[PDB]
Amino acid sequence: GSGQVRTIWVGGTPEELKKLKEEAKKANIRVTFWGD
Repeated sequence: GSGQVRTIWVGGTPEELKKLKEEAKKANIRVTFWGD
């Protein structure tokens, strides 16, 4: 079921650490950043 809340599996790219952290701040959505 689609919705605002979602989850990530990024390997801690500096760009994704910027953009998706902004989405976490902007939309309260889950973020978790692996040192993959």
